[PDB]
Amino acid sequence: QLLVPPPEALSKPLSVPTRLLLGPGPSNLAPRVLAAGSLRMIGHMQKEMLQIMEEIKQGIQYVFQTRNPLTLVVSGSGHCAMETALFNLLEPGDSFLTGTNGIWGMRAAEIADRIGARVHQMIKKPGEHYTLQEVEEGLAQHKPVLLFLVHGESSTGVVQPLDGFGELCHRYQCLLLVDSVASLGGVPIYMDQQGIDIMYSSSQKVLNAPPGISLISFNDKAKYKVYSRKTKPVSFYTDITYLAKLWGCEGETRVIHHTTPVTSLYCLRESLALIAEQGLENCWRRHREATAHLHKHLQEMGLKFFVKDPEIRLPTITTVTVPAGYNWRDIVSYVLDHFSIEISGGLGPTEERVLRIGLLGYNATTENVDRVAEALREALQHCPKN
Amino acid sequence: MGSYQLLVPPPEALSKPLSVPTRLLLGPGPSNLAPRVLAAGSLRMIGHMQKEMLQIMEEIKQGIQYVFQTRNPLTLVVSGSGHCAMETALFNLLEPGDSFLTGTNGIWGMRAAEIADRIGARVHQMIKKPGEHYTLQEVEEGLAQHKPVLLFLVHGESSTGVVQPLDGFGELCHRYQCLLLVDSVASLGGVPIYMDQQGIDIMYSSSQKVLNAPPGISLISFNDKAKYKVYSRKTKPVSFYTDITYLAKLWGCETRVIHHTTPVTSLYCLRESLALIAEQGLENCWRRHREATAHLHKHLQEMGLKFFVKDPEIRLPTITTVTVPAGYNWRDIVSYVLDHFSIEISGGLGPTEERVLRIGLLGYNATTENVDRVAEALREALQHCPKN
Ligand SMILES: [Cl-]
Ligand SMILES: [Cl-]
Repeated sequence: QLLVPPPEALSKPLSVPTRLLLGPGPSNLAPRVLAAGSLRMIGHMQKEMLQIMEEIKQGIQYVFQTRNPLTLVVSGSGHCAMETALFNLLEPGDSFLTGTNGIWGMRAAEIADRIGARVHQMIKKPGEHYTLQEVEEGLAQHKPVLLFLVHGESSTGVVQPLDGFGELCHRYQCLLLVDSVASLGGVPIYMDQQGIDIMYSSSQKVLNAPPGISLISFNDKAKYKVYSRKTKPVSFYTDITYLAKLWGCEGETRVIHHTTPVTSLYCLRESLALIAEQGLENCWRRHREATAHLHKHLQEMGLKFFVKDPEIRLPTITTVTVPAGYNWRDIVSYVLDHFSIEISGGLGPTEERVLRIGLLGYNATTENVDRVAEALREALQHCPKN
Repeated sequence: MGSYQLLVPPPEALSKPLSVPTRLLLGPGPSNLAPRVLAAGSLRMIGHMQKEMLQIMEEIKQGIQYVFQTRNPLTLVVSGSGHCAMETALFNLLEPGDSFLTGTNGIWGMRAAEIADRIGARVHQMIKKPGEHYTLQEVEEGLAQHKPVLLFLVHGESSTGVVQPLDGFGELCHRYQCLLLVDSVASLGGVPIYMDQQGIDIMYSSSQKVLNAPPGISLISFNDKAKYKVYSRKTKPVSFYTDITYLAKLWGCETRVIHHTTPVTSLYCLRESLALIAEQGLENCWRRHREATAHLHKHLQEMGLKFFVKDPEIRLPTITTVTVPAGYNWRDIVSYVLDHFSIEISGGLGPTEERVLRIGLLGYNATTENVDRVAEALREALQHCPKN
């Protein structure tokens, strides 16, 4: 008799409800992504898989607007890629500076502390962005080798201006790493033209692919920092010298490394195809249009924006101050139960303070906005008020 | 819409429809997907912390407890692949200066030693020739010599086709105040393993071998003794996103906490894989693997091919290493099987590179028909590939 019996809970079929996902992520899957969902497996090193990897690389290069050959997929999620960037770029004792204007800069600082960097932070109140003058003051004070800046701050609903920051860093012999997990595909970014040295994003926000994989690109200046290291990075399986060879970024010959997530790659390939077919300008315009419609409905319902400066409101994820007198969990639950729409509360410094509404890629439509606006109106008239 | 003009154009290659060929994957991994797992790949998305996802996660935990044969509450999925889980184990279990002992009998022990060296452990290796396993006596001599806090042992050595006996190793380790960490990536579901009963403190496996799930996620379990080593560290582990103290809370192993976005689709696939094993039952799954392998071995012997592993009792049921026949170019054989029969097999890995062919019979694929298919392909490759 075996110690542990077959779990009764697994004896029933798997079913998932049909919902409209308008939170900060994951987003709903695009039809072409859904169609790729039941493709068969092939060997991860076979010629057809190497071709899919090359197409993905080309797609990443297009969406990032980079020619960097060290552009690839990291086999992990949400912000994970963040560890790949920091483990490779930072050595013990290196001066590291973060734009801590929300949960993401704080998390980067935590990761850098774990690997022994000398971590410095420009701390700003949630809802705020960094000016060039503020960044210059941090660079001059801390003399960092790397600056971490968040483009789309999903915890606070802030979009950071990017023009000029990379060249400012280069004047201080500092590299610029940008997080565009919540912004890529929805907000203009020109990695090379803006002087961004390292950038990462994820599959499950604007790209409408399943969560679990991430996108990263390092320029040759960043690669030079990695090759100048005294020691190997702490992780073998995110070591960019190994990943570069796996992904064919150093010419013809590969190296055996890990088993890549083949079905996730199929989905990402389709997601990138969709963006390439629509074109970035049209993608950027659709997000601006969807968000403008949402902001009009929010103002009409009497909801207030967490971000006071309209010019720094992130198009893709909007932070709404919880309405006075209501329990925000009642609002979220009402929308879920009566309309089958997912929205969220806050994150990090905005926990208990806001609602977050995401309009991401395939989901950034005025029709979806109309649906969540109706749900919120009904929640406001029925949820208990004090 | 922004401050610059787009200078990188849309890639034309992406406009072509994505299709993949239909092949039988009989290599060391990844395996073909079970029908319910293929179907799970097209399920819709839901929020990763919604009630339905938390239920799926609870069912997956129970499934992992079943296949590992453990009652350990600290049992969860690591959101990464192949032998990724290996880093999670080592980053959490080893502090700088900790004595670490590895069973280096193939590529996996070599890899564990390299990862441990990167994080500052005092690494000691028990080096054995590829194709051999460890005796209790050899392990005791290493424990006595090096006084490790942790021993790493590979159950299914996929680079050499070896299955390591596990009875007595945990108890031995515990007599030396050492924790036992086992890699069952290539053996779980195909070879008997009883985690608690065999005194294994930490164990990990992956989704893409016997489980017939897509690559990308791994399974790990830590017992109370291992949990004590982790929760008693002096410094934080190097990775926040594989820190077990945080993953334990995400997975409800204690209150719950926000951490990373879980791979929802991979979890759907894994739930279905675990459901299939639970329906079939472990004993039946072990039997079908022994039965398929016996049939393959009968075919290989009859066609003149020699086993890389000399002792039959040490031959891993799931992945067989065949010595490359004299006079042939192994690449020709592998390409012949692919081109003429649409079957994937492989060559070697690490210390067996250029030395062997590897044939995997994993879960759904461990069938008589599949063995007969690959045997036919191999007989024809031997007839038609150039031989010196
Ligand atoms: Cl969906
Ligand atoms: Cl398949």
